[PDB]
Amino acid sequence: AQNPNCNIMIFHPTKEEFNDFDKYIAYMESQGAHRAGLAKIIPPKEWKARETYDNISEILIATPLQQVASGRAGVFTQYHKKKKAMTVGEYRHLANSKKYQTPPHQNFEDLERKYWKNRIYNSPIYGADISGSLFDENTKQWNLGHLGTIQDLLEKECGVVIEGVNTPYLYFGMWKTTFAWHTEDMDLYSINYLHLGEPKTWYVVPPEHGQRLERLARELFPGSSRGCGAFLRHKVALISPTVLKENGIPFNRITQEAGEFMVTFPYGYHAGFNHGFNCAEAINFATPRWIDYGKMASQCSCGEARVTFSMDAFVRILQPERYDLWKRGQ
Ligand SMILES: O=c1[nH]c(Oc2cn[nH]c2)nc2cnccc12
Ligand SMILES: [Co+2]
Ligand SMILES: [Zn+2]
Repeated sequence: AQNPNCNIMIFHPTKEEFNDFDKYIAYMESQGAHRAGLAKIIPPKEWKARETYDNISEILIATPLQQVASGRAGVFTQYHKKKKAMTVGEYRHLANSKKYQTPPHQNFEDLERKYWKNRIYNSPIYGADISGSLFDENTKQWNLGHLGTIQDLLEKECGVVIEGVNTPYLYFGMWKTTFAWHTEDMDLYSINYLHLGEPKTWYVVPPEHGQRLERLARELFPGSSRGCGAFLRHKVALISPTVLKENGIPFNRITQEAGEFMVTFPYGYHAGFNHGFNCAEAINFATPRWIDYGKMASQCSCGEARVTFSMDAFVRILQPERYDLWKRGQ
């Protein structure tokens, strides 16, 4: 078995190897990358997503989200308070203001310490989940807007044609903006490219140990757990590395910098935070190996979790037994 300790692996494809996306994902998994739940891919030195990021200030963040925390420093939930629309230019200026700017710090490790000590006492604003792409249409390799769709993958593997499309999303971040512990919808893969700005720190639990995290979450968020059997789908719960370590939960951490890809693998729980103003792009994707994860993925039926148009068909085909009750919630 490759990568038995489930370490986060870092890959350095040549431009040649970077020319077939599906093939390279398969290669990474042949080396055991998926066992970590997360991998980093550093693109070839001659590759670029686009020429410059000089013309992005007019992108609109229609619904910026203020992330308000409740709980203890190492164990908290966050809710999203909707704010008035602003452009990326306006958002960037806000992120860089005295109220929201990254504080002085010695290194990544010091900043991480400051995050977990101080996160709950501030409410940063996140420009998350914006439909769109910053890849140049002429960028041919690893263009997140030109990937094969999950619908076409499902059709290729299971012989069923389904409705739906899947497109990329943009994430404009600032210091302390946070993504809560979760797996992807239907336990899909995700691929995330950090286009510009300050880093993004990730935490991840190996897929083979996901149920250990769930068990701890039920204990740490007893109210949320009773309300919904798959409450992490709400994407609201944070647990610090210190608390994970205290409770024996296997996990790993890594910091993503501008110009780098991160891939999350099926049923790899992850969470993290942004160091300062940045912009990332992400999309879900599937491979043949995902299919069996899709069939087993837990669903929120309490109504809280966000439901996309495309999800209907994946539940309908892969989880016909769940389909009725899942549809009632949504
Ligand atoms: O970088 C990420 N940002 C992000 O934004 C959020 C949307 N809702 N709450 C946070 N979500 C992510 C989810 N999985 C991986 C990376 C991210
Ligand atoms: Co994710
Ligand atoms: Zn729920």
